[PDB]
Amino acid sequence: MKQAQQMQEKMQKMQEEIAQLEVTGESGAGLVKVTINGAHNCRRVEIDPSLLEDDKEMLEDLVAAAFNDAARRIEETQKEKMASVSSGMQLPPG
Amino acid sequence: QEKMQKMQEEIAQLEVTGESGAGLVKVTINGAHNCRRVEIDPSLLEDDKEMLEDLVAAAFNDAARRIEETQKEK
Repeated sequence: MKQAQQMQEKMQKMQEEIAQLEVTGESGAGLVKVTINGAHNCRRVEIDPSLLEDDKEMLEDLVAAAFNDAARRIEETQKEKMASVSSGMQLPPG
Repeated sequence: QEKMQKMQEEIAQLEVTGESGAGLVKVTINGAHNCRRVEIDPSLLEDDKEMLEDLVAAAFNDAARRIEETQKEK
């Protein structure tokens, strides 16, 4: 606990680094973009004005596809942050 | 001390719908963060584009906060 607390509090700092990464998913090549952080909080949705005229249900599915594109991207980003932390030996050794 | 092999997986299959604007937008997701459906009220398409974008983000985040609340207690 001068040797087994600072695993748990190094763990917390790493959760915070992750939580702050972001990505931007898109559907229709950018007709909808969703920006989300490493804790799955949605920071920004952007919707092209051409989608508000017609097909509500088109707009709806493109929104959902954007979110799912952002979820896949954020999982990629997290996996790269785990690669980087581990290869970097960035934890207390043990 | 551990039974989370099968409890983060209960979360993962589970579905909540977040809402904003008092029901005007609803966003259904799972604990695996897949978005199943988005429902947007026709009134929002007229002129409030910035409003509509903020309400979408708020409904997703309501969903995400119910999923978090669900595994807070478990």
